[PDB]
Amino acid sequence: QTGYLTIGGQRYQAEINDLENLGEMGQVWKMRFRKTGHVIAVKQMRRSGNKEENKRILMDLDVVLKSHDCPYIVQCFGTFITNTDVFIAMELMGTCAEKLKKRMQGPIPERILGKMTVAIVKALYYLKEKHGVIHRDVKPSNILLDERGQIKLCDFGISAGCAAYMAPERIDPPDYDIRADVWSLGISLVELATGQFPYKNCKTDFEVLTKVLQEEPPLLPGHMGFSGDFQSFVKDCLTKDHRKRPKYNKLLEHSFIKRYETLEVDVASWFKDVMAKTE
Ligand SMILES: *CCC(=O)Nc1cc(C(=O)NCc2cn([C@@H]3CCCC[C@H]3OC)nn2)cc(-c2[nH]nc3ccccc23)c1
Repeated sequence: QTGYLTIGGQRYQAEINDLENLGEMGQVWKMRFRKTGHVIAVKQMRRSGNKEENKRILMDLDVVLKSHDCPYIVQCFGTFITNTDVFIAMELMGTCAEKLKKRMQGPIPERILGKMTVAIVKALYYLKEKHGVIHRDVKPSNILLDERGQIKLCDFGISAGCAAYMAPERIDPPDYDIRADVWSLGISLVELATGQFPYKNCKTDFEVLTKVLQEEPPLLPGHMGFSGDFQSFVKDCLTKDHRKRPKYNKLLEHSFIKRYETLEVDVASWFKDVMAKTE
């Protein structure tokens, strides 16, 4: 089913000419539907593009299309197949978690990372159970937010990943990366909660790999007033031995995860305030 946009619950029989280009962002464009007025995200894939690049653009689209019942993954409205290109209509979000770290110029409050952690873990657990896919590249770049308070995962073309957020067993595998995304989430949490990257002063990709193995996991400092439930979640995610790393089924029952499921925090109001101070 191509040539149909499904924003909300309305199916629109439209073409690529019914979308106005509003400029490059993030080849993903910010485009505007002229028939209705919606502003959406359109990823353009050139047929004459790279085979390795395009093969990733169809892998994430394959699982994004089958992740329609997951509210923690960016949803694809439709697709436009012309004789030259392929246009993937993704929903429009505010920005990513990596860009939020630069706009903040400092740490992100724990209450925001709580709803973020609940959203990301459910996304990975949904991928491991419903479709049996692992992300293999979890980092702040793939954590999107919007002015409505929603937090979702973003395209996983490799479902090796980024060498900085690598898990210890994905570097020295004893012979399996079933729970290696748990470590990647932990490294991303320490980076956003402190503002600094945990493995600092590393000029080569091999240096972080040594510090991941040769040095104790980088935990959260105690003089920043972080919650006890939040510090134990980072310690469990950053367990060095892969065999003692908790599964996703045990993470959903953690005291920190269940704390921010029932608690309703205003991510929408906090997101509009930080993005207001632009450069
Ligand atoms: C980490 C890199 C990244 O996430 N880049 C990225 C940037 C944007 C972006 O800059 N969007 C700008 C934008 C924001 N708005 C809102 C909502 C519509 C009305 C105007 C604003 O509200 C006042 N409009 N444009 C966006 C994305 C992004 N968004 N959805 C994506 C899906 C898949 C990939 C990237 C997406 C990413």
